[PDB]
Amino acid sequence: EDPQLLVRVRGGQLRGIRLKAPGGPVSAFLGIPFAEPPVGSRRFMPPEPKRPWSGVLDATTFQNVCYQYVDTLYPGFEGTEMWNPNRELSEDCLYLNVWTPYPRPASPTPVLIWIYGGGFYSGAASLDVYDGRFLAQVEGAVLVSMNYRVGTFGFLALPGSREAPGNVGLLDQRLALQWVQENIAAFGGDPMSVTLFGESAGAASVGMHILSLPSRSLFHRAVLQSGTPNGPWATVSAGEARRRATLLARLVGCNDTELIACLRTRPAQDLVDHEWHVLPQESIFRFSFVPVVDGDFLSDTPEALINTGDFQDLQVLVGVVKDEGSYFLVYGVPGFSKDNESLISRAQFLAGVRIGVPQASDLAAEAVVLHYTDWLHPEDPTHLRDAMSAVVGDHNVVCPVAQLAGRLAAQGARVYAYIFEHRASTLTWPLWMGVPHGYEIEFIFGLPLDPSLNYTTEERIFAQRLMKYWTNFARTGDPNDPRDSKSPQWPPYTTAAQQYVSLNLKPLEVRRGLRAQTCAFWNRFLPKLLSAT
Amino acid sequence: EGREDPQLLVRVRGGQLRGIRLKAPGGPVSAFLGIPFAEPPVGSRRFMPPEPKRPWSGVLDATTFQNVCYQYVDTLYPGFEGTEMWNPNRELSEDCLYLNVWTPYPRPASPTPVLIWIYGGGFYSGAASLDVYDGRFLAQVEGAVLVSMNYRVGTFGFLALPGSREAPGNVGLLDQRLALQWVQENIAAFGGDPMSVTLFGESAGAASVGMHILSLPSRSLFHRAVLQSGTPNGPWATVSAGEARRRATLLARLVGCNDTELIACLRTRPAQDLVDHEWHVLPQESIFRFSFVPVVDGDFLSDTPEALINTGDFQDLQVLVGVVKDEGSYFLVYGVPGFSKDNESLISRAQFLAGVRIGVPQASDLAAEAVVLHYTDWLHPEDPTHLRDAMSAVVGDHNVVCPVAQLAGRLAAQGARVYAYIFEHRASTLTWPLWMGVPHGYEIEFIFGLPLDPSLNYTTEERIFAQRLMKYWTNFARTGDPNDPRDSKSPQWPPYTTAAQQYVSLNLKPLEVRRGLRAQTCAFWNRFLPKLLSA
Repeated sequence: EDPQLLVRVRGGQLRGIRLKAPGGPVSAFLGIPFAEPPVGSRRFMPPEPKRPWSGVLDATTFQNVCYQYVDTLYPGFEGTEMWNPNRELSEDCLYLNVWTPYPRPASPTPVLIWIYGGGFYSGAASLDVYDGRFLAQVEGAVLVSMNYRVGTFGFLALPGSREAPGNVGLLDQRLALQWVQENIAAFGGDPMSVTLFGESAGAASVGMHILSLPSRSLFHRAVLQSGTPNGPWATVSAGEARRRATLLARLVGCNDTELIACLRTRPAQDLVDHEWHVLPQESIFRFSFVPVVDGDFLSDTPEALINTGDFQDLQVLVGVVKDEGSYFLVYGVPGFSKDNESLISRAQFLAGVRIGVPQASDLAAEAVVLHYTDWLHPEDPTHLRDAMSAVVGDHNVVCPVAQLAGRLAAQGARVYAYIFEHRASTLTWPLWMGVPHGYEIEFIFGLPLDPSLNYTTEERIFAQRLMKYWTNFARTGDPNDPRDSKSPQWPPYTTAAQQYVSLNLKPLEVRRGLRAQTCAFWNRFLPKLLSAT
Repeated sequence: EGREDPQLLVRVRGGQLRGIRLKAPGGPVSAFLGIPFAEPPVGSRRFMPPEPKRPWSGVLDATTFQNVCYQYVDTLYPGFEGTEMWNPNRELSEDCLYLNVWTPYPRPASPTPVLIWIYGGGFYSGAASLDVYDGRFLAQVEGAVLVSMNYRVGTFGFLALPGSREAPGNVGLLDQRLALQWVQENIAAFGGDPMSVTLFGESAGAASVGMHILSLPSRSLFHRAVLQSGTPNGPWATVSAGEARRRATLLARLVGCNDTELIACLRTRPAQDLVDHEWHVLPQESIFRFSFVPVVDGDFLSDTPEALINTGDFQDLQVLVGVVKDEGSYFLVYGVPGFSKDNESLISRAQFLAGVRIGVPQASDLAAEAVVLHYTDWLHPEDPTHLRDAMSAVVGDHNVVCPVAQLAGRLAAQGARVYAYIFEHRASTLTWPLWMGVPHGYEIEFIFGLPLDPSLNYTTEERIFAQRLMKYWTNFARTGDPNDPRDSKSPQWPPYTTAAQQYVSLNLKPLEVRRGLRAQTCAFWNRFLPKLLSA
C-alpha cells in the first residue's frame, strides 16, 4: 500500500495507480465519481454531487464512456478508431481523472483541466491522445479530465421545462470544475491556478465557461483549440432545441413533463438511433444536440455575450490547425474519399457549398463560391478540393476563432493565437487532408515522448516545445519561456497588429492577420447577406 | 496650281485639297487638316444624323485644324498642363465635322495600312487637333496613314429622344461612322489601303471603337480594332433608352422647353446654354458618369453591349485592349471629398465610404458595403494611404479594368484574336502628383510617339520606349499581330485566352507576361456584383 497512491477527497478515500512515463513514475487517479450517476429519472437532468462513500474507492482504472453514437464508417481504420470509445458505453459515466507527479508535488501546482471534443455527440476522457501522464511527469502538471454527457443525454432540451432544461453536459463539466476547487489541493494541485483547455466542442465548452458567470470562479485561464462558443455549430436557440427534441420524441414513440417522462423510458441506444435524423438540412459540421441559448447558463447568444462582455482579468490561448475542414468532407460531401485524392469538379464544388454552409441562401452560396474560386484556375480540381476544405474550416473554425480573438482582445483579455502546421508523420488520413482537425492534440499531450509510438526525433522535440508553451501558459498566462532569449517571442494577439504564431518544426514565426480578408467576408459581409432572407 | 508643292494637292470625292508639308524629327510628312466630311450639323440639323459633305469648288485649304465641337471646358486648374493638354485648342463651334489625314512624304507608292484615331473625353469633350494626337510621328517613322476625326460630343452628339425622328440618339457615333465611310471612299487618294483600316481610341474613343465592332453597318468599314482604357460594356459607356429620355427632357426643362416641339425648342437654344446645364441631369452625385452618352436605341446598338458581347460571333476580329496602371486616380480630384492634386490625399475611412457611394453611384447600401468590404485591407483598415489607393482602385476597376477584362474574355471565348496589355510607365514630364501613378490618358503621348520630339524633354529611355510602342501598334495594324515577325530575340506577346488569360506589361523594361487581369477582383465586379443588384 503505497501512501502516494492513497488520497482522501471530500467524499472519502481513493487509491490511484503508479504509472510509468518514459522519464519516471506518475500517480494516476482514474474513474473518480464526481456526480450521482445521471440514470433513470435523472436522465436529461442537472448532475447532483456524488454522495460520500465508505472504505477505499478503487481509482486505478478508467470508468465508462458516456453513452454515444459510435463512428463505424471506416471500420478497422486507425484515423477513426482513435476517437472511438475505448471503454463500455453507459449513462453511468460521470467520472474524472487526475494525473499528478510522483511523488505528490511539494508545493501547490498549476492545474490543467482538459475537456474533450466530439461535436457534443461523442468523446471520452479516457482516449490515449488525452493521456495526462506525459504532462504530469515532464512538467510537474496536475492534469484533470472529466467525462460529460454528450448527445441527447447531455444536450436534449425542452427549454423552460424543469426536467430537461438543456446544457446539462456543460453542467457536468462545471460540477467537475467545482470538484477540482474543493479537492485538488489533496493531490498537490493549486485550486488558485486552474487552466481550462479543450479542443473543438471542448473548446466551445471552455468558451461557454468563459461566458457563464457561475463557471468563472472555477478557473483563471483558458485554451481553446480549434473551436469557439460563437459560430454556426456550437449553440442553438431555445426554439430550435425544442423543435429537435419534440421531433426526436416523435421519432421514438413519444406537455413537457409527459414527453420527457416518455423519453426517460427508452433504452439509450434508441435515442442514439434517431440522433442524426433531426437536422434541419443535409449538412456537415452541424450537430443535433448542442448547448442551448437558454437565458440561464447562456444569458444571451455567444455572439451577444462576447460583444458586450468584460474580459479584463482573463488570459486566453486560441488557435486552429492548417486544415480545419478537410476531415469532414468525406462524411457527406459527394466526391470526397479518404481512399483516393478527391479531385472534384466545379459542379461538385457548388453542391459541396450548400452542404458546408447549410444555412446559406442561393445568393450567399454564390458569394461563397465566387470568393473561393481561384479565377486563374476556375476548373482546376486540386484548387476546388482545397477550396471546399477551406470553406468548411473557415466558416466553422478559423473565422469564428479570429472573431473571438478580436473581441476578447478589444474587451480587455490577454490573447495568444496560433496556427498549427505540422502534419504528424504517423497520420493514416491521406496527404490531401493536410493537418486535419484534432491532430495537434497528441503533440500538446506529449505522446511523441513515448518511444514505442514511432514519432520522429524532430516530433519529440516539437512536442516538448508545445508542452512547454501550454504549461507556461497554465503557470503564468503567458506561453513564452520566462527564462529564455532569442526564440523569438510569441506576441499577444491584438485587434491592431493581429499577430499570431505558426506552430511547426521550424522555430516560432510571427504572422499578422488570421485569414483577415476571408474572415472579413464571413464575419462582416455574409451576415448582412443572410439578414435579407 | 502652278507654283506650289506637287505632293500636297490631292483630290477626294467632294473636291480638291491642298495640304501642308510638316517637319517631323526624322524628316517631312504630308498633312491634310480640317477636311469636311459632313454638312455642318447646325440650325435645323442639331441632334440629327450627319449628312455627307456636299462637294465644293476650287481648292480647299487643308493646312490647319478646324473647329472643335461645342463642349464643356475644364477650368478647375488654370495654367495647369495636366488639365490644359486636354482642352479645346481651336474655336468651339457646332460647325465641327472635319477630319485630318497624315501620310508619309512623299506619299507612299503602294497602299499603306490606315490607322484611324477616335479621341476620348467622356463623350462630352475632345478634339482630333490636340497635341497628343499628332499623327506626324506615326506617319514619318512607321509610314502609317493616320486619320482622325472630330465627332459631336455632349448634347449635340448624344442627346436623345429615343423613338423620335429629330433626335434619335447616337449621332456622334454616326459622325464617326461617316468619317469611316469617307476613309473607305477617299483614302486611296493619299496612298492609304482601304482594305487595311485599324480603329484605335482611348477611354470614350475606346468605347466608341467598341460600338463600331458591335454595330453591323460599321463592321464593313474597318478590319482591326484597338481599345485603350475603355469598353462599350461597363457602367458609363451607354444609357437605356428610358434614361436618355429622362435626361433629355430634364435638360429641356432646365433651358425652358410630343418630341417634335421639345427638340424644336432645344434647337433654338444657344449652344452655350446646353453646355451650361449639361452636368445638371445626372441621377446621383457621381464620378465617371456623363450625362449624354451612346444610347441602346435598338438601332445603332441593337441591344446592350453586354448582351451583344455575350452572344456575338467575333470570328474575324483582331483586337488589342489594355489599361493604365491607375485608371481611377484622375477622377478622385474632381468629385471625391478629401482628394487633391496639391496634397497627398490621405483620406479617412469615412471619406472612403463616402467616396465609394460617389464612385459606384448605382450601388445599393448592401453593394457599397460589399465594395468597401472587398477593398478594405483588414490588417490596416484605417490606414490613409491604403484607403486612398483603394478608392482609386475602386473607380479604376469598376469603370475600366473590369469592363476590359470582361470584354477581353467574352471576345476571346468567341473567336477573336485578343492581345492584352497593362501600361505601367509614368511620363517623366507628368505634372499630376506622384500618388496618381499612371493616370488615365497618359499612355497616349507614347503610342503617338511624342517623345521622339527632342524639344519635349522626355528621357532617352522614353524615346526608345515610344518607338517600341509605335512598332507594337503599327505591327498590329499591319498584320493583326503586335509582334515583330523577324526579331524574335525580343520576348513575345501572347494572345489573351480564357484558358491562360495572358497580357503584357508595357514599361521601360522588356515585355513581361502576366496571367489574369485582376482575376479575383474582376470576379467580384463582373460575376458577383450584378447579382447583388437582383436582390
